[PDB]
Amino acid sequence: STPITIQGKEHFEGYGSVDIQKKPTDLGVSEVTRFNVGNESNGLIGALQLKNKIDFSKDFNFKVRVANNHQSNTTGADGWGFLFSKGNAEEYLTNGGILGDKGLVNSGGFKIDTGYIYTSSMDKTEKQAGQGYRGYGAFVKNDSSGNSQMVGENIDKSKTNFLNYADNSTNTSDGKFHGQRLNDVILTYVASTGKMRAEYAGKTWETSITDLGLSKNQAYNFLITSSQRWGLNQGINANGWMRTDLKGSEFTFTPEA
Ligand SMILES: [Ca+2]
Repeated sequence: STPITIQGKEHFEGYGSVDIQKKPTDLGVSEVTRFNVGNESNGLIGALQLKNKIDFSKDFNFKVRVANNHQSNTTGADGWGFLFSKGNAEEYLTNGGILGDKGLVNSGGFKIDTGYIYTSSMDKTEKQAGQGYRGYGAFVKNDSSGNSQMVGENIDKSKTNFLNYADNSTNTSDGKFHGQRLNDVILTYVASTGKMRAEYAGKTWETSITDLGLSKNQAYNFLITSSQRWGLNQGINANGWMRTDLKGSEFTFTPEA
């Protein structure tokens, strides 16, 4: 048992609709990994699989740098799904994750929801419908049937999952959250409590891994996932780029022995 602390795209295998974007002038870094490129009739689907499994007997702390597309919540990406599973990126490409109503079984994780999916009953309850980069953050469980259900709670004073995933700011160094700019998603797990917490957009959420359907005596794949209009056979209309800087991200955990 030795924790490792790692940074960089070389610790990930990319699968599906992912590439490198060199010198994104709108984001202020050397490069990002970019989700939701090209055009397909059944939409776009991508994952990064961390090359090591995570031992859930031990704590982890991740800091993932993500920028959401500056796009309406019906032409852009479905969101971010930070997903823990025994399932792997190839099965994710075929089966889906945590950004709709169905995906990979007995899995769970944290979503930044950036796409209003008219077929999604979850998007209705969370009032995602409307103009104005309307989104929400939540932990999601996929049960033994692959059905996606929100779990855990928002634990900010505000006690809502709603967040604006982008804005029209021309003053992005003003100290405030600009969701179209790179921002920290902090995912922290403490083995001795079973608590997983997500921090993003100044907001905080918490669940137990038992409420995610995961177990402390197991090692899991970790997938950074995105999808754009995936499964709506409405094709792709627009740029839906969901971009992450893996070099400026940092992952501390105990890999599977
Ligand atoms: Ca949604």
